[PDB]
Amino acid sequence: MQLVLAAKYIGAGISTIGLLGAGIGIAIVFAALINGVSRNPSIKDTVFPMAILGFALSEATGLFCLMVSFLLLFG
Amino acid sequence: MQLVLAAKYIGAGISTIGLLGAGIGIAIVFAALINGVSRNPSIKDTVFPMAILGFALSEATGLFCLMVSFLLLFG
Amino acid sequence: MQLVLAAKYIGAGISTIGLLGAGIGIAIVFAALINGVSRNPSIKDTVFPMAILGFALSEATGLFCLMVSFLLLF
Amino acid sequence: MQLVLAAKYIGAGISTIGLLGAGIGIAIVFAALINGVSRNPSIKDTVFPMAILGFALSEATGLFCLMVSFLLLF
Amino acid sequence: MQLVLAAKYIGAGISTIGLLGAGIGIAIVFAALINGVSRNPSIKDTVFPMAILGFALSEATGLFCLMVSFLLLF
Amino acid sequence: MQLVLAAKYIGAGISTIGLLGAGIGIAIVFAALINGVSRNPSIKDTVFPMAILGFALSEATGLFCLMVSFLLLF
Amino acid sequence: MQLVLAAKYIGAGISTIGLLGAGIGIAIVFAALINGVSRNPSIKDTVFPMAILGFALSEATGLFCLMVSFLLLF
Amino acid sequence: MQLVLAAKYIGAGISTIGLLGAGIGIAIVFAALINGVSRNPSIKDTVFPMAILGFALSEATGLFCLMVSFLLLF
Amino acid sequence: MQLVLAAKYIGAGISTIGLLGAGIGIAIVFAALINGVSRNPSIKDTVFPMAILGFALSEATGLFCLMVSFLLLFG
Amino acid sequence: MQLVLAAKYIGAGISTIGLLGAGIGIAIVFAALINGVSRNPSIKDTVFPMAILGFALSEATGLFCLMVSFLLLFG
Ligand SMILES: CC[C@H]1/C=C/C=C/C[C@@H](C)[C@H](O)[C@H](C)C(=O)[C@@H](C)[C@H](O)[C@@H](C)C(=O)[C@@H](C)[C@H](O)[C@@H](C)/C=C/C(=O)O[C@@H]2[C@H](C)[C@H](CC1)O[C@]1(CC[C@H](C)[C@H](C[C@@H](C)O)O1)[C@H]2C
Ligand SMILES: CC[C@H]1/C=C/C=C/C[C@@H](C)[C@H](O)[C@H](C)C(=O)[C@@H](C)[C@H](O)[C@@H](C)C(=O)[C@@H](C)[C@H](O)[C@@H](C)/C=C/C(=O)O[C@@H]2[C@H](C)[C@H](CC1)O[C@]1(CC[C@H](C)[C@H](C[C@@H](C)O)O1)[C@H]2C
Ligand SMILES: CC[C@H]1/C=C/C=C/C[C@@H](C)[C@H](O)[C@H](C)C(=O)[C@@H](C)[C@H](O)[C@@H](C)C(=O)[C@@H](C)[C@H](O)[C@@H](C)/C=C/C(=O)O[C@@H]2[C@H](C)[C@H](CC1)O[C@]1(CC[C@H](C)[C@H](C[C@@H](C)O)O1)[C@H]2C
Ligand SMILES: CC[C@H]1/C=C/C=C/C[C@@H](C)[C@H](O)[C@H](C)C(=O)[C@@H](C)[C@H](O)[C@@H](C)C(=O)[C@@H](C)[C@H](O)[C@@H](C)/C=C/C(=O)O[C@@H]2[C@H](C)[C@H](CC1)O[C@]1(CC[C@H](C)[C@H](C[C@@H](C)O)O1)[C@H]2C
Ligand SMILES: CC[C@H]1/C=C/C=C/C[C@@H](C)[C@H](O)[C@H](C)C(=O)[C@@H](C)[C@H](O)[C@@H](C)C(=O)[C@@H](C)[C@H](O)[C@@H](C)/C=C/C(=O)O[C@@H]2[C@H](C)[C@H](CC1)O[C@]1(CC[C@H](C)[C@H](C[C@@H](C)O)O1)[C@H]2C
Ligand SMILES: CC[C@H]1/C=C/C=C/C[C@@H](C)[C@H](O)[C@H](C)C(=O)[C@@H](C)[C@H](O)[C@@H](C)C(=O)[C@@H](C)[C@H](O)[C@@H](C)/C=C/C(=O)O[C@@H]2[C@H](C)[C@H](CC1)O[C@]1(CC[C@H](C)[C@H](C[C@@H](C)O)O1)[C@H]2C
Ligand SMILES: CC[C@H]1/C=C/C=C/C[C@@H](C)[C@H](O)[C@H](C)C(=O)[C@@H](C)[C@H](O)[C@@H](C)C(=O)[C@@H](C)[C@H](O)[C@@H](C)/C=C/C(=O)O[C@@H]2[C@H](C)[C@H](CC1)O[C@]1(CC[C@H](C)[C@H](C[C@@H](C)O)O1)[C@H]2C
Ligand SMILES: CC[C@H]1/C=C/C=C/C[C@@H](C)[C@H](O)[C@H](C)C(=O)[C@@H](C)[C@H](O)[C@@H](C)C(=O)[C@@H](C)[C@H](O)[C@@H](C)/C=C/C(=O)O[C@@H]2[C@H](C)[C@H](CC1)O[C@]1(CC[C@H](C)[C@H](C[C@@H](C)O)O1)[C@H]2C
Repeated sequence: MQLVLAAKYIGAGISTIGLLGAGIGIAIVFAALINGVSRNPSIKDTVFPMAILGFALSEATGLFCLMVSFLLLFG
Repeated sequence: MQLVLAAKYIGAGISTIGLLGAGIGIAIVFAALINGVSRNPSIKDTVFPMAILGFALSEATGLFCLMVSFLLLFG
Repeated sequence: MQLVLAAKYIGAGISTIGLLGAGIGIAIVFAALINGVSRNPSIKDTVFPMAILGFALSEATGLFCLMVSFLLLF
Repeated sequence: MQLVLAAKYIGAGISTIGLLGAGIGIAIVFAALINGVSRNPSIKDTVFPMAILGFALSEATGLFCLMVSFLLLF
Repeated sequence: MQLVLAAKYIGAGISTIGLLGAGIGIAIVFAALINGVSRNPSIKDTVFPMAILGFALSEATGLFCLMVSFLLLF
Repeated sequence: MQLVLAAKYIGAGISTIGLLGAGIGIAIVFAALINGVSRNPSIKDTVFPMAILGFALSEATGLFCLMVSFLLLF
Repeated sequence: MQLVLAAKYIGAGISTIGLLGAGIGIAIVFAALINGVSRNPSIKDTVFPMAILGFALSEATGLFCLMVSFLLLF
Repeated sequence: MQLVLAAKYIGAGISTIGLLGAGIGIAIVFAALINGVSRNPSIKDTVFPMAILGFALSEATGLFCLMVSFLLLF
Repeated sequence: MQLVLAAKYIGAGISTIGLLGAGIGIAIVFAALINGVSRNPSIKDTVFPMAILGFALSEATGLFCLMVSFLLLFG
Repeated sequence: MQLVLAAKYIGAGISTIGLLGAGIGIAIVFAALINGVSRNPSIKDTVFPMAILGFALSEATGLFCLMVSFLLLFG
């Protein structure tokens, strides 16, 4: 069992790597929101909900990584 | 049976790394949606369904990673 | 036989890393489609089958990863 | 128990890798804010709250990594 | 020989990683095709064969990875 | 305890990897400052503090990596 | 000798990773050729030889990787 | 003591990976300087000290990697 | 000595990773050559030697990786 | 003495990975030089010395990797 526990711990750590994707992706979405509103202020009310949807969908990939991490850590 | 279990757990953590791809990719699609709508608001109803398609296709690559991850963790 | 079986399962996990390329590449294609249509709506019918071809070819690289992953798993 | 201890230290180091996404992502947000303001100074007040939200959400991904890190260390 | 067979299976999984390069590259080429055609529809017949060549050459890098991978698996 | 000490030293090296994110991020912010000022010199006093904030926030992600690294080394 | 054999198989898989640079690099070259031609069809004959040179030099990096790979396998 | 010493040397190698961030980030800063000057020559004296600040701050992240590498080596 | 030889072989394989940098960098330089000449044909004779210098300098990073690889393989 | 030597050799291969950074970075600088000269040929004598500086600074990060690599291989 020392070997299995050790594996859960290294695996939990590895499972967080993919969070770099959400980190960068979330930022890409908000960068486009900022550049889109700067170029066309009147479009704000239209593109802001799209940025929220995009954030949420990118963020969810990170959710899936963290879920696995916690399953290894505790489950 | 120790060694095999330990391998399943390390392998499961490694399987989540690919999700970073869907995390960046989902964001790339929504950035384009936002930038395209900002430049040409009239195109919104044409490009929004394209963004949905692109996001789902990108997301599915991530699904494949998480599928292998779950096959390892439980299967 | 445990060590070999263990190696199969580590290998199957590693074999999915490459799917990040399709995740990004599929998105790159659709981004080009959206921006190309927004700039020139009249071109939509010409570039749409191009985006479908480009995404399917990109996705295929990731499927070859998954194939090796399943060869290792099963 | 020395093996499990060793594993926690290795895992804690690995758990910091994902913070590179936050370091890059925060910068992407601030780059857009700077370029957006330079192109249209008058939009500053409108886009600044968006940059705060975007950087906060991007940085959160790095906090989750560090949270796993500190769970393993302590 | 549990060591040798284990090495073949882990080696085979590692060998698929580079396929991410084709996944991204193929997409980069098709994105430029799409953006090129949107900007200048009349150039379609000229740039399309160029995109086919580019995709082919980028895809081949992936083929080589898969070849080393299959060598190790069999 | 040769295993535990070995794990601390390998863990510490792995913990510096994420500093690449700050290295790239800091540069992204200063590049936008430079491009922003070149395009609109009059905005310099407005965007400069924004670049300082952005650099600070991106650099902090690196600080955290170095902190885990130093924890493991000592 | 089984350990050294195992190592050659692992090393051969690792040696294919660098081919992702070729897959991306070839695509970058063809993207520029497509966009360059779309913007200025009349330059085609001048830039095409440049794209051949650039892709050949980029692909060479992947051949060196594969060369190391095949040295380890055979 | 061999296993610990071995871990120090593996760790020292791993500790250099992060220097790729400064390699890229320094280049990002100079790229912005060149393009900003080419577009607006008159701004050179304003943006040059910005590029020096930005590069030195980016480089520093890599130096912290090297520091950990030398702590491990010596 | 089995352990040292095995290490030379895995190390030689690892030492090729950095060649992805030359692969991408060379391509970046030639992409700029192509885009620069397309936008301004008259600058060709001026930017072409710069592209060669840039190719050579990027390429040399790859040289250094391969040199280490061959030192491990044979030296 | 086996184990330590083996570690020096694996560590030396790992130390070259960072060179990918200088490989891309050198290329980024020369791409900007080419694009800037193409847009404004008159600026060549001003931006060429900047490219040299940027390339040398980027290259030096790679030098640091190769330095650790050589310290491991021989030192
Ligand atoms: C399922 C995918 C995501 C769902 C998104 C839904 C978006 C719709 C939208 C209206 C959204 O609710 C808004 C934009 C929002 O995020 C609200 C709730 C936040 O309070 C925003 C505005 C906010 O201010 C942020 C900056 C807040 O201050 C900080 C503390 C939160 C950051 C954060 O990342 O929270 C996440 C995120 C919402 C994250 C988002 C999940 O949820 C949390 C909570 C549950 C787990 C732990 C996940 C793990 C995860 C890996 O994805 O993190 C929580 C913990
Ligand atoms: C075939 C692959 C994808 C399918 C896409 C289909 C797209 C069509 C389109 C109409 C889409 O269904 C719409 C826009 C949609 O996403 C719906 C379901 C959402 O509820 C939208 C409206 C929404 O509000 C989202 C953004 C919501 O705010 C937050 C909380 C959802 C986050 C999320 O990550 O959802 C995903 C995603 C849809 C993700 C998308 C899967 O599905 C989920 C649910 C099923 C598993 C658990 C997957 C795991 C996966 C790895 O593949 O994650 C779930 C978990
Ligand atoms: C500097 C090194 C590169 C040489 C480039 C030379 C470029 C000149 C240019 C005129 C080029 O030859 C043209 C574009 C070209 O590739 C011709 C021959 C092809 O017919 C093109 C048009 C073509 O249709 C391709 C897509 C063909 O259909 C498919 C099957 C081949 C793809 C491919 O990537 O091949 C490579 C590549 C040329 C690859 C590129 C190597 O070479 C091949 C063939 C030679 C050996 C066998 C190497 C080693 C090897 C073991 O990886 O692989 C081969 C295998
Ligand atoms: C380096 C040589 C490449 C050749 C390129 C040739 C280009 C010419 C061009 C006219 C081409 O024939 C056209 C566009 C084409 O691909 C045809 C055959 C396809 O049917 C197109 C139209 C198509 O619809 C695709 C998307 C099809 O729907 C799906 C199922 C195929 C996806 C796919 O990735 O195929 C590859 C690819 C052609 C791939 C291309 C290899 O070949 C396949 C089969 C052989 C091995 C197993 C490779 C593995 C590889 C890692 O490189 O996958 C096959 C399996
Ligand atoms: C969603 C999660 C993020 C919260 C963001 C909140 C944003 C709102 C916004 C007004 C923000 O608070 C502003 C810009 C801000 O950061 C203020 C407080 C700072 O004073 C800014 C202006 C500042 O000067 C920075 C550069 C300061 O000088 C330096 C020392 C701090 C940098 C830094 O990155 O701090 C982080 C970050 C805010 C980091 C970001 C977390 O929070 C800190 C502080 C709280 C705990 C301790 C966490 C956990 C932690 C263990 O990594 O780290 C801290 C540690
Ligand atoms: C997250 C908190 C960050 C704080 C940001 C504060 C920004 C405010 C801003 C006005 C700042 O004070 C100015 C621009 C500044 O950096 C001053 C102090 C410098 O002297 C500037 C002008 C300077 O010339 C730099 C390039 C100096 O020449 C060189 C030797 C310093 C490089 C460097 O990277 O310093 C860092 C950084 C400020 C770094 C910044 C941390 O702090 C140092 C010292 C503390 C630890 C060891 C960190 C480790 C880190 C991984 O995060 O490195 C120190 C060592
Ligand atoms: C020191 C750094 C580089 C020096 C560059 C000098 C550039 C000046 C410029 C005039 C240059 O000589 C020209 C552009 C050039 O490359 C000539 C020689 C080539 O013949 C070009 C035009 C050419 O056609 C290429 C596509 C040729 O067809 C193919 C077969 C060669 C590809 C290649 O990568 O060669 C390299 C490269 C020149 C490479 C370049 C080294 O050298 C080689 C030979 C020595 C070792 C084995 C290195 C290893 C390396 C990792 O860098 O590979 C050789 C093997
Ligand atoms: C401080 C770090 C850098 C110093 C840069 C100084 C720049 C000032 C500028 C005047 C520069 O010296 C000029 C442009 C220059 O590069 C000279 C020396 C070259 O001979 C130029 C003109 C040239 O023709 C080059 C492109 C030539 O075609 C090819 C064959 C050289 C390739 C090459 O990689 O050189 C490098 C580089 C200059 C590289 C640059 C080091 O140096 C070399 C030689 C010393 C070791 C072996 C390093 C290892 C390193 C990891 O750092 O590689 C050598 C090996």
